[PDB]
Amino acid sequence: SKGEELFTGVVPILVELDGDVNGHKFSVSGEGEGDATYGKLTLKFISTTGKLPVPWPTLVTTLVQCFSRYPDHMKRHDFFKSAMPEGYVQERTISFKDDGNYKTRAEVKFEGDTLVNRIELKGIDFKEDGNILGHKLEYNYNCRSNVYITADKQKNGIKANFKTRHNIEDGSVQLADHYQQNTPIGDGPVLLPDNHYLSTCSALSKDPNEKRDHMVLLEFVTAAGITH
Ligand SMILES: [Mg+2]
Ligand SMILES: [Mg+2]
Repeated sequence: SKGEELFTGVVPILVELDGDVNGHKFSVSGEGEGDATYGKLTLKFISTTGKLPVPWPTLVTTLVQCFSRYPDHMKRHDFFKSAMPEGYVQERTISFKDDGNYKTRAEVKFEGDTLVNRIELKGIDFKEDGNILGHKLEYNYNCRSNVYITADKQKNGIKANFKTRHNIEDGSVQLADHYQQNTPIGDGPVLLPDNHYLSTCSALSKDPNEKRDHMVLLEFVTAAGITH
């Protein structure tokens, strides 16, 4: 695709999220860069308004799959880059087992040379002393996640499903079921993929000199499931 050519080098990234979970309002700003040649993302996020009412790890999937490494033989299946620079809408429902749900709507597009992810997140039906509002999740991430992608010809886009599992401080796990839909913003042709998945590994850390509430993310993502 034409859009693929925008990703051959390192690209700056900005992320801006506005959130409301059970009436608790918050905002997150992120900066970093992506290098799709290596499927590599480095991002630092800061919580900028009200006290973060949910654990950082539960926001990782919401806070730019255009930076996935698609192997050369799978390039014709990369919807995400093909929609650029005009971008795509990405919507999810994230269902936390035995707890509430996030509904997210994001637009991912270029603003000049910079790849931007603007997100609205709404969370409802969370339990007061559940794992999420109770802040009972460890600050870490389990690898790898498989993001299963299929074409949605009717909306000229894609759908995806996947499960993530967040470690609870007692040694148990909190399941998050994700359902995802992406549709192009522009009028150029986009690539409609054969079934495949993104193999993703995230690692969370803290900046020792940062006193604001924050998250540092290093992430590697590679498309797979189709043989050459
Ligand atoms: Mg700012
Ligand atoms: Mg109600």
